[PDB]
Amino acid sequence: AEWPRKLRSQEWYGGTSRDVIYHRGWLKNQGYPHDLFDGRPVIGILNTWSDMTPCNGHLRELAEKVKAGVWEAGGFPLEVPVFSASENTFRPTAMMYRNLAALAVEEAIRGQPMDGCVLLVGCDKTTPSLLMGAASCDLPSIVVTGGPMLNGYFRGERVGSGTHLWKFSEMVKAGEMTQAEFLEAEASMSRSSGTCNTMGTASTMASMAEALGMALSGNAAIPGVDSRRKVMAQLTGRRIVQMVKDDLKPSEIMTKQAFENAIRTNAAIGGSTNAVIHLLAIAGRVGIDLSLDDWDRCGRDVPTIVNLMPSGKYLMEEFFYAGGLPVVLKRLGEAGLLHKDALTVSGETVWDEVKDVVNWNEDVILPAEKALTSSGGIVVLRGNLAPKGAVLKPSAASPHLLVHKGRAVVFEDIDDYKAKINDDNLDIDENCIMVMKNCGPKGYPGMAEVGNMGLPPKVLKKGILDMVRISDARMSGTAYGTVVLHTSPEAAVGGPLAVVKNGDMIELDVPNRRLHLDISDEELARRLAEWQPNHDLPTSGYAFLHQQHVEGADTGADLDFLKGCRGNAVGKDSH
Amino acid sequence: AEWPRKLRSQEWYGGTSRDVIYHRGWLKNQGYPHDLFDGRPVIGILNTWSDMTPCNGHLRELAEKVKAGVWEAGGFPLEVPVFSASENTFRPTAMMYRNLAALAVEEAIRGQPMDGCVLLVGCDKTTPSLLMGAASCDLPSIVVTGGPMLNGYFRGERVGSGTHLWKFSEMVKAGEMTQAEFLEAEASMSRSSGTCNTMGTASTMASMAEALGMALSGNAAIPGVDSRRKVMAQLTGRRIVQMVKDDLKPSEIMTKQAFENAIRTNAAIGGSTNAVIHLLAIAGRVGIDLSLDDWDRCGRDVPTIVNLMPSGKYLMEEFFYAGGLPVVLKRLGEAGLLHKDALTVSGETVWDEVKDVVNWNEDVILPAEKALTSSGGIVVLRGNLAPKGAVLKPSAASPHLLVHKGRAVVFEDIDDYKAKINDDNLDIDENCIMVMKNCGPKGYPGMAEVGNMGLPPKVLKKGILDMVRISDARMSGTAYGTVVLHTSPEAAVGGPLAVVKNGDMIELDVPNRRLHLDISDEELARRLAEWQPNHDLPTSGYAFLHQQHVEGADTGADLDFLKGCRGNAVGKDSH
Amino acid sequence: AEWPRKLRSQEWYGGTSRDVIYHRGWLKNQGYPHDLFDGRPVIGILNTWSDMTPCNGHLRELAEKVKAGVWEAGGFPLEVPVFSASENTFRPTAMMYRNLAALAVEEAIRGQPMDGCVLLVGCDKTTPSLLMGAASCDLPSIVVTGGPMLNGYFRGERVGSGTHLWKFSEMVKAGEMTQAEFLEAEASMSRSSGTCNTMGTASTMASMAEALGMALSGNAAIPGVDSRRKVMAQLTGRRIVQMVKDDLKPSEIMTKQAFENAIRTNAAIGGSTNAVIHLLAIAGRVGIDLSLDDWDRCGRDVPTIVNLMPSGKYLMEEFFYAGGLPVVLKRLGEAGLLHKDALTVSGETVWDEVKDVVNWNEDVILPAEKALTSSGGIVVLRGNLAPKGAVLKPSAASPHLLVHKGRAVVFEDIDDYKAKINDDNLDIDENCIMVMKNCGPKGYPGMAEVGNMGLPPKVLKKGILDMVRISDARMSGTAYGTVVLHTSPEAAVGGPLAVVKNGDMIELDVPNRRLHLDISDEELARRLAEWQPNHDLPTSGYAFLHQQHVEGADTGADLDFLKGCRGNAVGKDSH
Repeated sequence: AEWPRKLRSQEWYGGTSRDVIYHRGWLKNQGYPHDLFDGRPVIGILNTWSDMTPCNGHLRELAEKVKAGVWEAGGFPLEVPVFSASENTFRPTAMMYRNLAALAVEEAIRGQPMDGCVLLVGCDKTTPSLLMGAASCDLPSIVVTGGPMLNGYFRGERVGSGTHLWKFSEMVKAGEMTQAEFLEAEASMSRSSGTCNTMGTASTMASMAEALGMALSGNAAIPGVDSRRKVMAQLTGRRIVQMVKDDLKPSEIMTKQAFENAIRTNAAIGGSTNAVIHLLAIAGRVGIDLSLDDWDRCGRDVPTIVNLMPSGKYLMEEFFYAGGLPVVLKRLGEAGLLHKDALTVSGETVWDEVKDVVNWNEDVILPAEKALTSSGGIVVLRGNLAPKGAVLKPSAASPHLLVHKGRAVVFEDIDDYKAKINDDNLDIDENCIMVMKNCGPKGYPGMAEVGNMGLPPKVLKKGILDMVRISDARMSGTAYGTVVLHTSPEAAVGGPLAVVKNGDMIELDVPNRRLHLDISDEELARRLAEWQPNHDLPTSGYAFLHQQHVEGADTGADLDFLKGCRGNAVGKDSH
Repeated sequence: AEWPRKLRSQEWYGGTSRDVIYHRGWLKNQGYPHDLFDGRPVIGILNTWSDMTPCNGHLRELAEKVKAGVWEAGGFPLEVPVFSASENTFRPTAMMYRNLAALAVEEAIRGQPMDGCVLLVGCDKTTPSLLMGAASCDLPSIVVTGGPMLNGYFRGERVGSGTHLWKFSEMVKAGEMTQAEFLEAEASMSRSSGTCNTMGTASTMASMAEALGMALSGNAAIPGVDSRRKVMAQLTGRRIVQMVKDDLKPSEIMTKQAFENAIRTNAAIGGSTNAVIHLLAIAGRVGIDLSLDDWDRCGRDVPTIVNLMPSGKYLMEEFFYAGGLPVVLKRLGEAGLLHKDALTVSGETVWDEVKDVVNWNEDVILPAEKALTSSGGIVVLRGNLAPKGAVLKPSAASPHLLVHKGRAVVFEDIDDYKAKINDDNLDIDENCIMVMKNCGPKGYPGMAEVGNMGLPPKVLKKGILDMVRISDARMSGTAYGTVVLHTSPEAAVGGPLAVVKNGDMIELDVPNRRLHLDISDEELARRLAEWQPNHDLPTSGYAFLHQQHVEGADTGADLDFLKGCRGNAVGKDSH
Repeated sequence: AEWPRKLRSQEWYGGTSRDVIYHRGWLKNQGYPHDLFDGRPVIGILNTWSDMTPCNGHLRELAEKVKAGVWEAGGFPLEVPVFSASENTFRPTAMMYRNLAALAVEEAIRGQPMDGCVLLVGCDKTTPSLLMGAASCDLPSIVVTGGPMLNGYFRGERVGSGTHLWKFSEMVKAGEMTQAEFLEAEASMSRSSGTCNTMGTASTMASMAEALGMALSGNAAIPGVDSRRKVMAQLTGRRIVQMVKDDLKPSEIMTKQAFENAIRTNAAIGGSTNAVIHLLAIAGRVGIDLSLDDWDRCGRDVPTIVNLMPSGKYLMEEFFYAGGLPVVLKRLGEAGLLHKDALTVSGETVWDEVKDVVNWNEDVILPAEKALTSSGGIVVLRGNLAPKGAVLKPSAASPHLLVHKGRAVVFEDIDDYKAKINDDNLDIDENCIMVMKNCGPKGYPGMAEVGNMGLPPKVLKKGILDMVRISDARMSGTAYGTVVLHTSPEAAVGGPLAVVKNGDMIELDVPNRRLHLDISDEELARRLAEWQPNHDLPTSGYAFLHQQHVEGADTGADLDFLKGCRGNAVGKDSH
């Protein structure tokens, strides 16, 4: 657009109206000079900091750096704290509140006088929610990631916050670790401010925001306690004042090329399984028809070149010294797998920003021939047990179980699981297939991170660490093993997964992308008619709003009345 | 109950197991000693501070005082920012987002491991929302009002925040003031951190939070920049620890009698018309049968003894030095208009706290004989034109217009107001009735503060600043005049207000509580079945959800699915 | 003593009377409840934080943890910023202002109503100064070291803060590196908040503060950005309350034995040559007869078992994960080189705290056989050239140059160095001795870090990075080489170092402790009585006061009128 011009904040603060004197003089009570209401870009800094949100604990001092950058560039920074959904404190799960934060963030952008937004994000659900709310207003926006934690060291051993949680949870069931060790290692597993140090959900979405071009280059892997995270914060504050002037909207950046670049960036790093839902949700808010097919198309024939847990061996620290994500984006461009013309928040193309970077560690960002998997893209398993969709993370999955077929052990609820697994009075062998239902959106409710079902000790005691597992739930970004997620439609909405009976047989074949229940179509309609809903239904509250209006994980698990871009039209005067 | 006991927080941080090590160890990365997770109460400090809400600017500093007060009593203080909506920024109105805040404040209390809540409020819409949320969970809660601003002096003369905005707006249209003299005062009205220095919407709801017992005694009047507000916050942090141990829930405090004292106290202080809605809406979250009839009942024959603007002369400073609210409540106990037995968050009763207080200024807290107005309680006007209800502020109205009967001059919407009222040609005089429609919870939308309609400049120049104004909207607590408000139900829902037309006559009676449109009920009932809404409604978003599940002023303008205390019952585990 | 009792703070805030109401009521304006002045200990939190001292940048955040730790133990925390001098900013040197800080830190403890002191230190000159001040008052005190930086990685290779600055400076003069490759590393060396990540001047003095017992156990090694530094600070705030009640003064802790463990521990860690001066200077403020002879005595035949730079290989991170200082002190107790009886601020003994600790990395905390150097204690070299003293760092020197004897090449002042050393023509080879004068406490002035003289580029290009360097100055704890330092007394005070001239030969012997200039004592004693200072001295200011009352390295470079504990005896009342 053409600068100078009248910005949307001048409806509040510009003029000599009675309503303007009401809005301007009220903000002046905080000690702002008169010329800050002259039309210069007002920048809202959306901070998800909270003491109940420890992966955002350092985000408050980062807001100070953003403000300085906005001051230097001639803007007007204002800090706006928003709903902070974190999976390490919320219950039943932080996922049921992701759209609530997206709803709250949206109304906090449209109703308050801000011309541009800085998204201070960090934890799992912080990044997508603020991207859902900001994309629905289409104001110039930019992302500042909090950063990962430092490497957890326990007795001279590298420990990943998240992956080593499950790994030690089995070594006490299989009989190789005292719960004291599982407790003495608690204080050393998480020892800095930031999110997980594995390629978990927060580390994945931090990379997704950069591959989408919504964050400055290199924002993904800078540790939260690193100095260059504070430099990134102040330079982001400088630029958002320009993005408001040049009118650089999320619609102009998050294009179909950007969403595709993110899907391929997800395979190269071993991205979390949750990156599918969140990218599908953000797409619906912008206007891009991203189908779940686009994940299995762009994800295939793309190797995982990043050697980080859970799929690998190192943590987010070594990923940053090797060069970070810009090295991964160059390696995609070197293989003809990158939209080199995708515009970024910097005004440059994604290629122009990463074409001249160096890989400082080939043991971390591996060469292509030494990748963890020749095609580690998240696969989609269309079939009859999951007609709408089902996903699997191949990089962490066992190679021989990807083609497997066994006897179904069934759990109706998570309490069914959490009662029979520990009981040594069940027919369960290493070649079985655990199946849980009623854990999707409406099921759990909210869809929880319980897809990584723990194996029984009688299987773990032998020395077996992976079994095929199917659920309509999710799992942590730090999880591993052969696990099928997003089994849509879920059980608690009338899906074939709800009528899975014990003893039955399931076929798993990743190559042809088929998860099939070898049962005649005639026996479905009789199974699918004696099914009566079982999940806990809420009578009122926000759970009622979620329940009646949440969509399916094959479409982003959004809220049906929230999908799309509503715009940032300045509302009518408050007086 | 029995202390010691296991609180709801220990469901997160209690003992061993994998889920707890994921919860406790993830929070330890913010530098917390091990013993803080033993079982001592975890106190969530809900802070509505925001750079965008300047009536709350000093609350970060207040939060650190509450933190110190929780460390001293052996607690665990944690700050959790919540959604902040204030009338001085949000558009179209901050009332449309009141339920959104109550929605988020509810779900942040239930999902997160807080044993007790501290409600850091200040602005107009922050006191009810955090009560509509904390009561819907009924967890131990306490209020720390931010504080009002200092008195604004303009050229040596006293000036009220907001009150002198509607007073200088009309003085400009009457030729008695220049817009340039209005601009010069813009920076001298609001000169400290806090809310309006009158008995406005934010000063009223701070008083109710004390007459309801939901805050400490002597809490609604201390200026936000006074040092004794920081003492109030630090001691309010000590009490909530013992409150959690003793399980001092809002249901044990906000009784029908606790509300009864507030409705009467709203008369004695000259409170706003928005305390009606907010007390009606808050009542549902506690499960109490409040009503517009309970307001007229308990409010009738109670005089306003506080001489603050807009009803009187002085500002909130003089009120504080005069003694504050403890004098006004003691004035109602020595007069037999107060339930002295009601319990407060302090562990003592209302009378036990307001017993030995002195009135250090009879010019401010006036005695019975010199009282401002005979019957100062907010009145409720039943009638054919408002069968669901309508309210009026008696202490600020003109006594010669309470029983007026004149021509009706109609404005279809707010745009039909702000286009004709400043025309030289308009069939309106000093005796006409100003009626405006489509300004309710579904019409504006959000029920805005546009009730105090500015008179025609041709009527102001004669020398009169009061005409009967009838609207279905709200108006600020700083507003004045013979304006009947909350005309439930609004126009776009088929209320009989929608059928009024130019030339008609309206009866207004206050001691009889009769708001009457005298036409043939035939002519009425025809216009009802013949009227149609204008269509053009939102098809998605929160503005869509509001248009569907919201209600009317007679109830509390709440969302229908949100009433009722849903309890602090933890859901199920996250993993 | 007997708790409860009246502490020195009650002389200010005790009881009634006019002086007290002036003291107590004047502090209440910051929002403090009444009961905090009853008698509970007032804890002054001396914070050396400054935007100018980046090795202390995170101390404000640390101060708030100490505050929380004092509120919990029923104390009264108050933050008092003090003078901060760090080598990375001050000119001509931060040592010239060390006594100035100790002067101000002393007078802020005596004059102000603090019962106990918390010493928030971090940078090089902040640990001794706040000990030289807190001991001169001998009020209950405790140390909270800020913490070292994270390991800096440059192109995948490890890099030491400061150590790789003297290593890349010489590699540039030897043609083995470019100044542009030196500039690129500037931002990858220091990337977190803290001091040098080597065993530098600030990491050494943090270790001494723990071997002296003046800090909690496991306090010198935690990285400043590690979460467990915030736990260390919060618990250090609880202890000082009980420390004040029990009257646990530094005189009861910093015994001759407590110093004796530190002097030996300085060997085991590979400590700096500046721990000598700072322990010598600190000793006077406690009233203990330390000496350069006590250093050679207790340091002789103690090996450096810590493999950190500049003496070894790794950085301070590996030291922390290896176990830290508790392993190094336990290694001296199981070897019979430690007074296990010494008391610490924890209420337990050194052995009681370092008893059950594990060495999680024998490659870092090396065993006796693989130890770095045989006798690693700092040596003291008596002789005709240095009758008052001279020190050497054995673990960093070249073993083939400890017994060198070659030609002396003299530089009159530092300007006479930085003008000839980079000339193609200079009569110096690999066997000459580099001697530089006028760089002591009165010569430079301030005794700067210029001992590690950069070799001539014509000698570096042969492939040798070590030549015998003799100077009366200091050098950083990150420095390396066969450099004899602290050549007391300096030149401008008539030390025999002032008479050395080109062509002369110097004997250096370390196992015999002989630094010898072999000329006719006639030729010596003549040059003494014939030499004159250059005049041109300051005529006013603090640089004048320094030139008069300062001393030499053999004593502690203190101001003469400053030695001795003057007690916490309150003066007389202010009114």
